[PDB]
Amino acid sequence: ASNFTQFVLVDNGGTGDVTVAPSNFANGVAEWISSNSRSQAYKVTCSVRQSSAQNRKYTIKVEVPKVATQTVGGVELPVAAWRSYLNMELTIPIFATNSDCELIVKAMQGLLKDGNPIPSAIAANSGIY
Amino acid sequence: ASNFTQFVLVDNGGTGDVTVAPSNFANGVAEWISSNSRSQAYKVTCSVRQSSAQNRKYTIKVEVPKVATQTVGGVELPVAAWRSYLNMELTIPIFATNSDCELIVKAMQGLLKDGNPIPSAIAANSGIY
Amino acid sequence: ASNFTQFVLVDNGGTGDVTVAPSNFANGVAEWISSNSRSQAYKVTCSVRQSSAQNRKYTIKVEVPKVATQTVGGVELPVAAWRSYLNMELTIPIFATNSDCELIVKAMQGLLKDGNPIPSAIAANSGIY
Amino acid sequence: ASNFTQFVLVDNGGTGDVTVAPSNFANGVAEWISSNSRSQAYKVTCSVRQSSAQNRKYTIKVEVPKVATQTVGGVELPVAAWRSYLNMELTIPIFATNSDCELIVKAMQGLLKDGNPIPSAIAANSGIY
Amino acid sequence: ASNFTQFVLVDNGGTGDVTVAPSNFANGVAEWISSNSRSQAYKVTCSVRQSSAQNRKYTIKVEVPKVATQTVGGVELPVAAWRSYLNMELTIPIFATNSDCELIVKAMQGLLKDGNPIPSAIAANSGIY
Amino acid sequence: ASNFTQFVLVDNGGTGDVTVAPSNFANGVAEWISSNSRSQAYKVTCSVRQSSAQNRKYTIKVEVPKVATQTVGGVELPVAAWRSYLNMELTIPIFATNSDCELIVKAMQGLLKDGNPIPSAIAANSGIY
RNA sequence: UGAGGAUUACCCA
RNA sequence: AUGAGGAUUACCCAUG
RNA sequence: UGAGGAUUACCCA
RNA sequence: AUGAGGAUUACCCAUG
Repeated sequence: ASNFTQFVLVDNGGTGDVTVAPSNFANGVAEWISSNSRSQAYKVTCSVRQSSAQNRKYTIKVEVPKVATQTVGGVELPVAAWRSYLNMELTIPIFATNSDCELIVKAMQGLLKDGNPIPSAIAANSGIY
Repeated sequence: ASNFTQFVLVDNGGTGDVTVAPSNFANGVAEWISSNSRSQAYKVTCSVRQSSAQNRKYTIKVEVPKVATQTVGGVELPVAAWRSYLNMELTIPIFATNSDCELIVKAMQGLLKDGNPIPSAIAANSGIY
Repeated sequence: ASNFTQFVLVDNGGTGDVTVAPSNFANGVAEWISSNSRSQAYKVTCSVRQSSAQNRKYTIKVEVPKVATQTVGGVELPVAAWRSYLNMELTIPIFATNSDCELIVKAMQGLLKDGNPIPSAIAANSGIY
Repeated sequence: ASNFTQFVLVDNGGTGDVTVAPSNFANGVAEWISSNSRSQAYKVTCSVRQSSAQNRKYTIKVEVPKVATQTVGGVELPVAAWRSYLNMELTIPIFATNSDCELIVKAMQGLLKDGNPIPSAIAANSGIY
Repeated sequence: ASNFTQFVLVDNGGTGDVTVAPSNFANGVAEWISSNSRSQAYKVTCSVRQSSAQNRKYTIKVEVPKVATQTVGGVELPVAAWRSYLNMELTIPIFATNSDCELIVKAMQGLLKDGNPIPSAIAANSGIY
Repeated sequence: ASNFTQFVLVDNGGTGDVTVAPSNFANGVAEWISSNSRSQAYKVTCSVRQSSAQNRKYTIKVEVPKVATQTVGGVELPVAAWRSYLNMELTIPIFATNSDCELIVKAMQGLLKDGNPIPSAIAANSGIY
């Protein structure tokens, strides 16, 4: 393998897709950023570590820019009004096989699948009702 | 509408799919569990809160069990050998438009798409490299 | 989806039926109240909690009022002359599957079925003899 | 005459019905037990008492076992893997006529009727949502 | 019933009406928001509780955006310069019947009716004179 | 002009309408009461204040009485069995245009329009669900 | 009294 | 609030 | 826990 | 100032 490659983070059907490419690997923490200023960039980082004697833990972080009314290349303050932050922690017990691990990935894909409750509440600036 | 509906968490292609259904909304924490004894059920929980004057924060948790039958005191009980835990927090500024929010949802879907770096590392009990 | 909806508490043919509607769901306690004066209303509350490591516990309460008019100093108010109070607690181990739970529900319905010892003693101001 | 008789606690069509038979009526507590091993039996108890000057109070208890075989040292015994415990207390003022009592009984039957919020939450390992 | 539905908050005679739709139901507090960023959204929340032994209390809150010179989807600070807040508390004694309650609703509709003093002072950036 | 005029608080369609008239302006609190003994009168009060350097705040109160005749000391007095209280505060930024203010007034009128969720819940002694 | 626990007519505050 | 802090996972830790 | 009470999500042992 | 704090409703509470 060698999975440290460029990938499409936001699929817009070929036109205006957001691709994210390897940009840093300091300390085993892989980073991928889009082609923008770091203030307006799409950013992804990932790392695995053994949290305790029984678990391994993946920490994945995603930063997404506020695009509506954005001035490309501009200085937009406050930083917090223009960015969203995703932080995921996946704890997997050392007994989990590749097959167990494949199922965990499907559970994550199913959760965020289009039309499902969670992605629909988020996309609509809503909660559950 | 009511976005509090059941969905399939693990799509095993129509056969052996894991579907999760609404099971509790006490304390503003939406919960969904699979049709199992509570000791073996998959579980999804979600809540949103205005974490600050200018952010809203979603807290999402998924528990994937490894089911087993355990003999306790000579008697057999439906149990989970172990559980894998996904904990995610998403902070979105209040200035984010619905289309800004849809962008976050798509980035999360792309991040986990089959074949992309992260879901590949996880499924192979590997790190990024 | 929701099970926090209105339902018929007292079925009197299709007329004189007492319906109880959702009213409040604060702190994990769901409350249903019948219409008109809160003073002469029926009330149902329900809550679930993990009572211990292996148990989940339901607490249900029902109040049946004796509707009456109070006259004091010539001022009459709608009141409940008195009220019966039902309180029930149901403990279910986390090992109970959906089938086990359905059986528990049938046992509760059979206990109170018309003609059986218990609903008969109560409906007649009686005990067991 | 007697209301201390056997009755169907769990109606499973006309086969697999759990019947509970009188067993003991000591100290004002009537007890009903299903047949076969006392260890795997269903149990119902009921008692009435004048709780105060104006009230009479019923205390009803039901136990639904999870039938299982225990094997220890090669010696197997019929046991209940676990048990659900229902406990209910019903307070009725001495002013309640037979009509008032019949209404109280219908309110209890309606609460647990199939399809209503409460029996539905329990039968599905759920709470209110 | 089931009154948790979408409704027209600002009636502009069909063209450019502001509709507000269910968006959250965490803790029994119903929320409805318009289709906008949460910073520019029309928001309505409502909840009932028994404040004391004699009263029930409805708490209704409304947030209305400053629309003149607004930049749709933009980041507009300070938040307080761009939003109006309405907070209503309605205390109703437990003796009030549906009919008493209908009259209270008319009293509220009459107060805010067009051409009446209060709505005319507000709409004119005025007080009473 | 002088917006301090009488209006009909409860429009019972020309017959039995409750009209309220200016009755006091002491201390900057505009008051309106119905033609009744002060013990049975409906009452509306309103005041505006620059609550901060950048806001103005309107405080509005409505009292709806439930009238009755009470025999105190063998003598009959016109009285109110109870009163329902509406307390509302509206904070508007100083930057709000007159058309911004008209938008607030319309949102308040739509909120309470017949058939909409909130006025429906109140009139039926119900919550939102 | 307790949306207090339970090995369920026990036990706790 | 922050942590590539921990968990038995709607809990705990530390810092601030 | 309680065949403990209650103005019933309170209170008592 | 904030409170889905209370009221007997132009008063009271709590926090800050």
